[PDB]
Amino acid sequence: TDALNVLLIIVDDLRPSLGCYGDKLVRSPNIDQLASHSLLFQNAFAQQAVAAPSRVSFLTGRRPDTTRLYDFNSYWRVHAGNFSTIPQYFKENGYVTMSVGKVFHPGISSNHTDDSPYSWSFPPYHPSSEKYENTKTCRGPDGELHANLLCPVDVLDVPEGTLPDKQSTEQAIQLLEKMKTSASPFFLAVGYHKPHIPFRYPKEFQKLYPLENITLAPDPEVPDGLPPVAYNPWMDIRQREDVQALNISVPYGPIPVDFQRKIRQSYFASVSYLDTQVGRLLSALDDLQLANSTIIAFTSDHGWALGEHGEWAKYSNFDVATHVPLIFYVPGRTASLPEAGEKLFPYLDPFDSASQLMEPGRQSMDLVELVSLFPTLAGLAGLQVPPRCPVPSFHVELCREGKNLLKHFRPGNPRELIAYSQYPRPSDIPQWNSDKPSLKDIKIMGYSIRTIDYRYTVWVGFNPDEFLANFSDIHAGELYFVDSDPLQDHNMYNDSQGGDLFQLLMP
Amino acid sequence: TDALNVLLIIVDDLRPSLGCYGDKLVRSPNIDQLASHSLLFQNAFAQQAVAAPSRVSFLTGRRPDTTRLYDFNSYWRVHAGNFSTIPQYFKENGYVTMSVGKVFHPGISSNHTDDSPYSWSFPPYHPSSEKYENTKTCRGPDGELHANLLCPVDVLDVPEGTLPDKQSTEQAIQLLEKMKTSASPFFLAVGYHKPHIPFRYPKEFQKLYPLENITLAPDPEVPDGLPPVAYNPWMDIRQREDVQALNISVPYGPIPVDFQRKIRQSYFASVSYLDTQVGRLLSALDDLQLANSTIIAFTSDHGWALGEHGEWAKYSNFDVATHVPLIFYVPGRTASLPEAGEKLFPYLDPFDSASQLMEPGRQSMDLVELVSLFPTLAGLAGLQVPPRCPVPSFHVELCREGKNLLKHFRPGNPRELIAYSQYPRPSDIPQWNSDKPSLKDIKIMGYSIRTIDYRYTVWVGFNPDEFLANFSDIHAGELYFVDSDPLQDHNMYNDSQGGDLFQLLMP
Ligand SMILES: *[C@@H]1O[C@H](CO[C@@H]2O[C@@H](C)[C@@H](O)[C@@H](O)[C@@H]2O)[C@@H](O[C@@H]2O[C@H](CO)[C@@H](O)[C@H](O)[C@H]2NC(C)=O)[C@H](O)[C@H]1NC(C)=O
Ligand SMILES: *[C@@H]1O[C@H](CO[C@@H]2O[C@@H](C)[C@@H](O)[C@@H](O)[C@@H]2O)[C@@H](O[C@@H]2O[C@H](CO)[C@@H](O)[C@H](O)[C@H]2NC(C)=O)[C@H](O)[C@H]1NC(C)=O
Ligand SMILES: *[C@@H]1O[C@H](CO[C@@H]2O[C@@H](C)[C@@H](O)[C@@H](O)[C@@H]2O)[C@@H](O[C@@H]2O[C@H](CO)[C@@H](O)[C@H](O)[C@H]2NC(C)=O)[C@H](O)[C@H]1NC(C)=O
Ligand SMILES: *[C@@H]1O[C@H](CO[C@@H]2O[C@@H](C)[C@@H](O)[C@@H](O)[C@@H]2O)[C@@H](O[C@@H]2O[C@H](CO)[C@@H](O)[C@H](O)[C@H]2NC(C)=O)[C@H](O)[C@H]1NC(C)=O
Ligand SMILES: *[C@@H]1O[C@H](CO[C@@H]2O[C@@H](C)[C@@H](O)[C@@H](O)[C@@H]2O)[C@@H](O[C@@H]2O[C@H](CO)[C@@H](O)[C@H](O)[C@H]2NC(C)=O)[C@H](O)[C@H]1NC(C)=O
Ligand SMILES: *[C@@H]1O[C@H](CO[C@@H]2O[C@@H](C)[C@@H](O)[C@@H](O)[C@@H]2O)[C@@H](O[C@@H]2O[C@H](CO)[C@@H](O)[C@H](O)[C@H]2NC(C)=O)[C@H](O)[C@H]1NC(C)=O
Ligand SMILES: *[C@@H]1O[C@H](CO)[C@@H](O[C@@H]2O[C@H](CO)[C@@H](O)[C@H](O)[C@H]2NC(C)=O)[C@H](O)[C@H]1NC(C)=O
Ligand SMILES: *[C@@H]1O[C@H](CO)[C@@H](O[C@@H]2O[C@H](CO)[C@@H](O)[C@H](O)[C@H]2NC(C)=O)[C@H](O)[C@H]1NC(C)=O
Ligand SMILES: *[C@@H]1O[C@H](CO)[C@@H](O[C@@H]2O[C@H](CO)[C@@H](O)[C@H](O)[C@H]2NC(C)=O)[C@H](O)[C@H]1NC(C)=O
Ligand SMILES: *[C@@H]1O[C@H](CO)[C@@H](O[C@@H]2O[C@H](CO)[C@@H](O)[C@H](O)[C@H]2NC(C)=O)[C@H](O)[C@H]1NC(C)=O
Ligand SMILES: *[C@@H]1O[C@H](CO)[C@@H](O)[C@H](O)[C@H]1NC(C)=O
Ligand SMILES: *[C@@H]1O[C@H](CO)[C@@H](O)[C@H](O)[C@H]1NC(C)=O
Ligand SMILES: *[C@@H]1O[C@H](CO)[C@@H](O)[C@H](O)[C@H]1NC(C)=O
Ligand SMILES: *[C@@H]1O[C@H](CO)[C@@H](O)[C@H](O)[C@H]1NC(C)=O
Ligand SMILES: [Ca+2]
Ligand SMILES: [Ca+2]
Ligand SMILES: [Cl-]
Ligand SMILES: [Cl-]
Ligand SMILES: [Cl-]
Ligand SMILES: [Cl-]
Ligand SMILES: [Cl-]
Ligand SMILES: [Cl-]
Repeated sequence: TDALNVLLIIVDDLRPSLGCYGDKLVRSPNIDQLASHSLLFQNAFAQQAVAAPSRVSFLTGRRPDTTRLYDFNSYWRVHAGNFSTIPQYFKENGYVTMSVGKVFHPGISSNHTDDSPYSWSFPPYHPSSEKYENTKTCRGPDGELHANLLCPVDVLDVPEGTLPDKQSTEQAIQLLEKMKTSASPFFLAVGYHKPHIPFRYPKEFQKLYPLENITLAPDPEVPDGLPPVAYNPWMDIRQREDVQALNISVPYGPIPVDFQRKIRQSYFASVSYLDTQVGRLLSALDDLQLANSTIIAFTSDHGWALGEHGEWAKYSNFDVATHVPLIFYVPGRTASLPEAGEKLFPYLDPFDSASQLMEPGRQSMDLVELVSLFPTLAGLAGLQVPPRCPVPSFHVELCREGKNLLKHFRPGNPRELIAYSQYPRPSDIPQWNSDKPSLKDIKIMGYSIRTIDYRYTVWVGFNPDEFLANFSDIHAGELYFVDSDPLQDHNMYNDSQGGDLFQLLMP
Repeated sequence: TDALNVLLIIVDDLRPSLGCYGDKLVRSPNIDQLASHSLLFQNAFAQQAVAAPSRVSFLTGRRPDTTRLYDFNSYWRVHAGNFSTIPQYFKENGYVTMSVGKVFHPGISSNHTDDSPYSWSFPPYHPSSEKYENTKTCRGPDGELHANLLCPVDVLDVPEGTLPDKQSTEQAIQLLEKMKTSASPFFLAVGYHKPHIPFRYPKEFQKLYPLENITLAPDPEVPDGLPPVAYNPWMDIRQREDVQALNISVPYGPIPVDFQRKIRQSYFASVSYLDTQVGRLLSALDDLQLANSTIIAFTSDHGWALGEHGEWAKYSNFDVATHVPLIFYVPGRTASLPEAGEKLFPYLDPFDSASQLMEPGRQSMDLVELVSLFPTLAGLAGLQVPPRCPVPSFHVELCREGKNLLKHFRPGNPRELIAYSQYPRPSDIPQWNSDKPSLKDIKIMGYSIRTIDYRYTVWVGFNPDEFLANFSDIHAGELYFVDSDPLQDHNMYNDSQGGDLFQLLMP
């Protein structure tokens, strides 16, 4: 009897545009193969659709209103409370805990040291080539180098001759090889960068998605019923040279159709590129015979809009921005243990037109939240599940605000039917800082309820000095029905009275 | 080590107009003395403010939408499911279970046998003199007999020379004396009739409340903001001779001021009369030395309006109609065990101007529901608490839809902050059957949420054939704030958006 290892894979800005989530266009064979042996959650949502707030949230197991982190300019241990993290908890239980890539958000939100010395057994590894993502590293048709958003590259024509996710994969494999020697179990967090912007990927992956076979989003127009307060102006992508040359109006655009399809091409190519890296990582896990002793959690910190509602990027409460993939492989529970010389995660080449997305593994339609990642991994690994947090929990160091999802591997509280998301705004009209408002400039907080049936959102007055929401100062509301309006194009909040919330509360 | 006895006292139509609930006018010294040794719940509410629906609810531990009993014309075991009752459960655990007075509602709702043979050890006792309550038994100033609503009587001038609650008290005492012999513990349910109409009580109690020192209700007018659908026309009291002679308009009245004060006099007198009966019962319990081995639960099936909002009687979702008293005496837990020859419930005479309401015993402001009576008594008595019901539970015989209140004797689910009530209507405009609509005539169901902060009610379309509420067909709504509008005179539903419900759902 031993304790199970944990491989936590985090992808930056990855929406569930994956074969195992019903996407019949994107080629993600390696991730789909992971799902075939795993429990896949169809309705998992981040608590805020932006990096640091989401990562600090699900790494401490607390919600944004407990971390009080809505931008990226505060360290929770000083700002809110001495909250323990997932890797800190495993390390305190005899694990060797290791970080590769973007797990914590860099900077002050992790005290510039990836939350040292609490979380990790040694100073994390961050790939060097990431610092060239936003340099003049994209060679164009006429031979010059540019800082482009769409950046298919020959690896032999970029600085250091590599890409950050290839480095992370390589380093993760070496650490896996090392841990096969150690007597201690490992908790390995690998944080991949793509498909986060810019879309810098080996140019060969672009051939998987010719533009002729690329369509726009189903709902590229800005909906009439979308209140301006809920719109994010996607300002960061406007700074890239190729985007800047199109002279796209602020804040509503639209992006020219031809470039919209090019964005979707490069995003899809980056996903398939990401998928091969995951393939290499999981394949090495198989070769090392760790598949029967290692939990594998695969998820993302938030989604990314690709033209839906005339929106791009995250910074939103729409499903496209909050819906994330969430897959859990548990040796001998989500699948039969691998027998003699059996391989569960053999590398699959997206350039091979074969098979049929494999079969969908276990699936769950329950509404779940990233803030449940902490208790789930602690339970799946055989450790003590931290207790439920009181309200408030600024003074508690080890507790969880999310539910454990272990029951899903074999009394109806209404909150178990809800995935919560939120996002701040500095004003009602989209302006320069509406994507990523700093704490002092937040004046509105949009709180959103997502059920199997609808998304209910209210944009309410917010006081950043007292961290106080005023649910009597509702600036605007949104109500989208999954059955009739899955794309969320027809806001029904004005025609509503609140009977949907009453119904949810009524036993 | 032994099991504790249970004395469950139920009062028909008793609102918390009691000294131990802050009423500085009504004299209820014996009940207040029970409270001084008990845990008193300040915010307990029935699930529907009318007899059979409420009694079948809290006796089976299920809600009205599980019993599907909204009138008094169906037996749950045939109509909904083979639901077990509190006394049935105790009897199955070696208790002698006994019923005196109105515990179950008589008629088909209890199969005309008080739910025989499941609930009781022998056919219950019902006082004979109750059948004279609605006869010409009230002697008037000119010497004739009338069927009056206000019925102060000399006991020597009524049929059989007694009153139903005196008989019940006497019979309960005899059963207590008998059980002091038995080796088995007892579960004794005593159901008192007054202050249910008519107000027939020993006329001496009328002297405790001279009319000069009687005021009207604080809010005797019908509020402008009260939707007609939520108004009950109080038709039953209009049939009494003294009421009929005033020629009170239907359905809004008002009742003449002088008669309003007379109603309140007779109600208060009936409460003090009830209190002495409780005094006799509890005093006999003390004399028999059962105070250290007997749980005592005191409550009511619902309230009664005394002019608030121009309303009278129950059939309502207002606090006055749904708020009930709820007191739990637990030997050695809510108070120190009685030592040698100590008496905890000595009879107190309301005609003695002495003391000062005693001291308030333990108190709890948590919002609780009568449907929690089943699990609480089962726990307090040392028995296994039935499990929480699934949804739906028509097929389950033993389970509870309410929470156990044992924690109150030494994760925040929003439903633990709510007491639920409801009431049906046959139409929006008050009509002949708006007080007590029969199932087939129900077209609207008013669902109400009560928190520490507000009461939120929606009157929605209801289909009695499918037992289906349509929360998209809201006929009207109500929102009353406890802090600013404790009397519930200023409906704020039209100025509201639903942010109060959202706030309750948001962790
Ligand atoms: C913040 O907490 C860390 C570690 O918390 C540990 O785990 C918690 C679940 C709880 O059990 C704590 O009591 C644990 O200490 C603190 O780091 C410890 O600091 C003490 C002295 O300050 C030191 O002796 C320990 O070795 C440290 N342990 C670790 C794992 O680093 C830290 O001090 C806390 N910070 C504040 C400001 O309270
Ligand atoms: C947050 O980090 C600071 C600084 O971390 C130090 O410097 C980094 C570059 C890196 O090398 C870390 O490993 C270092 O610990 C912490 O402030 C330092 O705390 C130590 C106490 O161990 C003290 O000796 C130093 O003087 C401090 N440095 C400064 C500039 O004040 C700080 O404690 C960390 N916050 C928390 C909550 O742990
Ligand atoms: C929380 O909000 C309430 C309500 O906000 C008001 O109504 C909104 C629709 C919008 O018009 C706001 O600008 C309004 O202020 C605030 O209640 C107001 O309080 C002020 C000052 O006390 C008073 O002058 C107004 O009359 C109040 N309005 C109402 C409708 O009650 C309340 O002040 C806010 N609380 C905090 C702490 O900011
Ligand atoms: C309705 O239930 C009664 C009693 O239910 C009992 O308690 C429940 C918690 C559960 O444990 C049941 O299995 C128990 O029986 C049934 O009454 C019993 O009926 C059987 C034969 O029908 C008889 O042998 C038992 O002695 C009866 N027990 C009692 C206490 O009366 C009754 O049959 C059920 N009715 C229907 C229609 O299902
Ligand atoms: C509901 O009650 C009826 C009738 O109860 C009988 O008659 C009463 C006056 C009283 O004396 C009760 O104790 C009697 O049991 C039940 O119908 C009877 O069921 C018995 C089976 O025990 C059968 O022999 C009789 O013929 C039935 N009588 C009639 C008129 O049909 C009925 O079973 C009870 N319902 C439930 C769910 O228990
Ligand atoms: C449940 O209620 C909806 C909504 O009720 C409608 O709106 C109310 C304000 C009131 O005006 C009602 O009379 C309305 O019917 C019902 O939806 C309606 O369904 C009918 C028939 O399918 C259709 O003709 C209407 O256009 C619908 N109206 C809306 C606003 O959607 C629904 O039918 C009810 N469900 C059941 C089972 O009765
Ligand atoms: C929902 O209703 C609100 C208000 O009822 C609408 O916002 C109003 O828009 C008008 C212009 O048409 C302005 O003059 C008002 O000042 C606005 N009201 C407030 C409170 O700001 C909103 O446009 C409606 N939305 C939809 C989709 O119909
Ligand atoms: C997981 O599977 C591998 C290979 O299938 C197992 O490898 C064995 O490991 C033990 C010690 O861990 C060695 O003594 C054996 O020689 C290895 N090979 C075989 C064929 O057993 C590994 O033990 C498995 N892990 C667990 C926890 O059962
Ligand atoms: C709350 O609003 C509703 C509707 O907005 C009011 O009901 C309306 O009353 C008018 C008469 O003033 C009728 O002509 C309408 O037909 C009613 N509407 C509906 C949907 O029936 C209601 O009176 C308002 N209540 C308060 C207290 O202001
Ligand atoms: C409750 O108190 C009474 C009197 O204070 C106790 O009465 C005793 O009962 C036992 C058997 O039940 C007799 O043997 C004694 O003679 C009785 N008198 C005394 C003074 O003990 C009674 O036992 C108490 N009940 C419990 C459960 O402790
Ligand atoms: C688009 O897909 C179809 C279906 O396989 C394929 O035949 C066609 O060649 C694709 N388009 C291009 C430009 O390759
Ligand atoms: C961009 O467009 C605006 C008007 O839409 C025009 O005034 C401006 O000169 C344009 N800029 C460039 C660089 O084309
Ligand atoms: C009303 O109460 C006061 C206060 O005790 C008392 O003095 C007065 O006599 C009472 N009224 C009547 C009519 O007795
Ligand atoms: C009752 O009052 C109505 C008018 O308010 C009148 O028509 C009727 O005759 C009165 N009935 C009696 C019995 O006084
Ligand atoms: Ca991100
Ligand atoms: Ca009653
Ligand atoms: Cl990194
Ligand atoms: Cl170029
Ligand atoms: Cl596409
Ligand atoms: Cl009776
Ligand atoms: Cl007379
Ligand atoms: Cl009064």
